[PDB]
Order: sequence, then structure tokens, then C-alpha cells
Amino acid sequence: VALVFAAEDVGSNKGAIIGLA
Amino acid sequence: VALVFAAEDVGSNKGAIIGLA
Ligand SMILES: [Cl-]
Ligand SMILES: [Cl-]
Ligand code: NA
Repeated sequence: VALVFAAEDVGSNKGAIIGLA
Repeated sequence: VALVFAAEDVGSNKGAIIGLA
């Protein structure tokens, strides 16, 4: 967002997390 | 694995990661 936020990758799968800048 | 590794969720090209303890 620069900030690099970490968020849950909203999906049917295994506890994925993304780095949103 | 304790340690917490951020492995890669190869299930997308958006930078998702998986916590591997
Ligand atoms: Cl997920
Ligand atoms: Cl991804
Ligand atoms: Na992704």
C-alpha cells in the first residue's frame, strides 16, 4: 500500500497470506 | 518447524505464503 500489509488470501485453501503493498 | 518458516503457496502468482512451523 509504501506499506506492505499482510493479509489473508481469501480462498478455499491452506491458510495462505499475501503481502499487499 | 520451534521456528516459523514462510513457505510459498505455489497456488497463486500473487505472492501468497504459507506458515510452516
Ligand atoms: Cl487460503
Ligand atoms: Cl500467491
Ligand atoms: Na494469491
